[PDB]
This record gives sequence, structure tokens and C-alpha cells, in this order.
Amino acid sequence: SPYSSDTTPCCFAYIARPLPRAHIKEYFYTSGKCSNPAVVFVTRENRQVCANPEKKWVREYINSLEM
Amino acid sequence: PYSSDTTPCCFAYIARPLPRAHIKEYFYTSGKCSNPAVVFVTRENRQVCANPEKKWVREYINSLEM
Repeated sequence: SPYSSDTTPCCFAYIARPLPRAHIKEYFYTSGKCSNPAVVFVTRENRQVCANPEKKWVREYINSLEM
Repeated sequence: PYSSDTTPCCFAYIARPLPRAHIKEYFYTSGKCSNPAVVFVTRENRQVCANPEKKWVREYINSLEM
């Protein structure tokens, strides 16, 4: 949302084991307003999965989503 | 609702009360969020944050979902 007073998604736990890469189609980082600096993997059924950018598998997943 | 799925949080409350007729539903943001909040879901599907302690917010929720 463009509205300051509207909700924004935040993460409070990171997924431990990597979700199948083929089931992920997009990603974005949660707002800097959130307490945790997470990445969100958007799945095939549009689930918003939180992950830790510092973890190697997460870093590679993000890179593999480059154009 | 896995612990690792995102959940909506509020960081600012709408100051001016939005048109009550524009509201179709409401819910409370997770206690995991830093701020307590009532979210009014509008007919445009916006998720508007409001302060639960405000009089209008209280009277709004007391008269919705009926």
C-alpha cells in the first residue's frame, strides 16, 4: 500500500528448511518499519513465506530470482 | 498460519474517521506486532489501521459485523 496508515506485512519467524524453489515465483523485502529484516518468498498459491536473507540458501534463492 | 508466514502490522493510525459505510469488516492485528490495532477492511479492500482506544473506533466496531 501507498498509505502510511494501512497495514504492511511483517515477519516474526523465519522458515528453517528451504521450500521447493519451483514453488516460488516472486520475492520482496518487508518494510523497514518491521522489527525483523526479512525477505518474503511468494509461492505458487500466493503464500507469503518469511526467510532470513543471511542464510545461504535464502541468498541463493533471491539471486536465482534475478531477471 | 505457519509461524513463518507474514502477518499484517500497523505503524500509523488513520487520524480522520473513514466513512463507516465504506467498511465491510474489521480485525485485530497480531499481538506479535509492535502496535495494537484495529484494521478496517474497506470496500476497496484497503486495510486501514485505527487506534483501538479512540472513541470513534470503539463505536465503529461496536456497530459493525451485524
